[PDB]
Amino acid sequence: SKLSLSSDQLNHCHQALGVFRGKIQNPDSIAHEFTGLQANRMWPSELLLNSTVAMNSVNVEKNRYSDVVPFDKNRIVLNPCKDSSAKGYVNASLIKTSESESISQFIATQGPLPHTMEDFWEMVIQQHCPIIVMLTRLVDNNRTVKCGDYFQDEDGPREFGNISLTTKWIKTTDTSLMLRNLEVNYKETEDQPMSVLHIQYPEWPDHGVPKDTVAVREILKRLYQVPPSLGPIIVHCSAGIGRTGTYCAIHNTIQRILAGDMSALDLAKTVALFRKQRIGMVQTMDQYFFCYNAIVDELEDLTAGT
Repeated sequence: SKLSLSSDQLNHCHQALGVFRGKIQNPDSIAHEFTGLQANRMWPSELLLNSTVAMNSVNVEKNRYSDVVPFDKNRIVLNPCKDSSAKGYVNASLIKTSESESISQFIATQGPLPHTMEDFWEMVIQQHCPIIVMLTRLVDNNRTVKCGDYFQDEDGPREFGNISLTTKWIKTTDTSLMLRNLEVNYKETEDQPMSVLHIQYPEWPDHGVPKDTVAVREILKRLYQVPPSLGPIIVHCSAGIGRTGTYCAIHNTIQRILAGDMSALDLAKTVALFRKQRIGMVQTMDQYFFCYNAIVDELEDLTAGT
C-alpha cells in the first residue's frame, strides 16, 4: 500500500496533477467535455450493424439490457463454446488502450444472469483473469435485481456445468470493500485450480456516484501490484458501462500517466476511446466529474511529500 516512483514518474504525476486540478477549478470545462461526448454519441440503431452477434435471436436472452451489447469487433468470444450457432457469445468487451506491460487491459461485462453464470466463469478461465471488480449490489433499494449471485458459496461449493467454484477466504476493508479469494476449475482435475481475487464495492448507486473517492481509489491501490501480463481485469456493474467505465477511466488514466503517456491528460479522449470499445462507457456527467475528482485525489496521494 505504498508505491516507489522514479524521478520520471514523479515529474509526470506533478505535471498531470496541475492539469487535472486546473480542470476541477474550472468545472465549466469538465461539463463542456461531457456535453461534447454526449453530442457525439452512438445511436442505438448502429448496434444492428456493429453488434450483430449480440443482436442474434439465439443470444438476445444473454443480454441484461437490450441496448447494452458488445461490438462484434472486440467482443470476448468463448472458444471452445458448447453451441456453434451462438458464436461463443458473452456480453463482454475488451477495453485496451495500450500495448504495455505497465498498462492493464479490462473486460467490461454486464452483471451475470442466472443462465450466463457458466458463460461468465468459462470466460474467466479461458482468459485467465486474475481480478474481478464488482461495482454493484445484487439488488437496488427499488428492489430491482442488478446482478446474479455467481460467487457466494455459503451453502457449499458452487457448480456451473463443468465448473466448480470455492472460496479460500473473505476479508473486508475499512472502506466497505469485500475481498473474496476464489478458486475456480473444471471437474476434470488436469491441473491446479485457478485463483481469482473478487473485489465488491456496494456503495456506488446505479446511474450515480459514491459520496467520496476513497473506496474506489483503494481498489486501484490494491491492483497497482497486479502485473498486466497476468491477464485482463474483469470490471462489471449491472450493464457494465456507467460505473464500469468510470472505474476503468480512473485506473487506466493513472497507469498511463505513470507509464509516460501524455495523452492520458485528455480524459475526454480516453472516454471517447472507451466508447469506441463499448457503447456508453461513463453514463452521467456526475460520473465524469467523479473520474476527475478520483484522478486528482490519487495524483495527490502519489506525489505526497514531494
